[PDB]
Amino acid sequence: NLPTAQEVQGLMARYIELVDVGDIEAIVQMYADDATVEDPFGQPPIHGREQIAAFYRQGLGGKVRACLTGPVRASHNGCGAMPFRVEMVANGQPCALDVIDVMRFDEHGRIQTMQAYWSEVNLSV
Amino acid sequence: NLPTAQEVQGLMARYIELVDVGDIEAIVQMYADDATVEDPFGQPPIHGREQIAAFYRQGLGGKVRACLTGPVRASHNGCGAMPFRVEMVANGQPCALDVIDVMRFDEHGRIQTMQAYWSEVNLSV
Ligand SMILES: C[C@]12CCc3c(ccc4cc(O)ccc34)[C@@H]1CCC2=O
Ligand SMILES: C[C@]12CCc3c(ccc4cc(O)ccc34)[C@@H]1CCC2=O
Repeated sequence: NLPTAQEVQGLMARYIELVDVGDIEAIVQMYADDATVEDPFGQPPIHGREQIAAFYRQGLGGKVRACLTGPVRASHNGCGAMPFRVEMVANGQPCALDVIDVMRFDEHGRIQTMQAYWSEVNLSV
Repeated sequence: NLPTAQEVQGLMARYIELVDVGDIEAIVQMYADDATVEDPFGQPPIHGREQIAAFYRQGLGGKVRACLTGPVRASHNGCGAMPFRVEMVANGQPCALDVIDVMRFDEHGRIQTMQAYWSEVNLSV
């Protein structure tokens, strides 16, 4: 909760930068050591930087680009939400996915929890 | 959870239509009889259609316009999130607010919970 609303926007916007360039290790470092990731929201949670790193590597190493599609909405309790689009190549087929992540940051300015909202109704070829 | 992902997008997009025209009674009817609203997220929850109606009337009757700024992100468990902008007139001063609502729908296709993410860093004159 330590991050102010402006710090949240900055942090979350940097995250999207990292996913865009694919700096997996830099992304894992933004998360708390024991953070949880629910992506897509509804699935079972992923816990810990090791698992998170595996998750991101499995999804980024290949091909994948991402960018904010609107400003970052931030609350005053270290929480935030942002809209963005991901463009990837699915086994030859060019694809895009519109997503919204809700993140809760801890007192050290690290991501404690992340939830990504999307399903195939958000996929587009 | 009854609503499919496509039904979620439709429902949430209709909600924004209702806020745009200001049909308060129609908006209250989209919510479950005992739904809770947290707006801005972080504040104490509002419970029940009576309180919800008061909330919406206090905020809409005046002046206020709203519209989706991106597609609706929907999961498969009756949950959804959408980005939108609200344009209002603050005591003479024209203003806009970028928001993201996360909604959970119940088995009857009604909104059980709504959380709006935003703060003054999202306000713009
Ligand atoms: C893995 C993936 C690329 C990146 C990505 C996806 C879904 C949600 C995400 C949420 C994030 O916060 C960062 C990256 C992704 C896609 C699912 C299908 C795909 O190719
Ligand atoms: C009340 C309000 C107009 C409508 C509105 C606001 C904030 C969050 C919202 C979330 C909604 O899902 C629907 C409408 C609003 C503004 C706060 C300042 C203002 O003028």
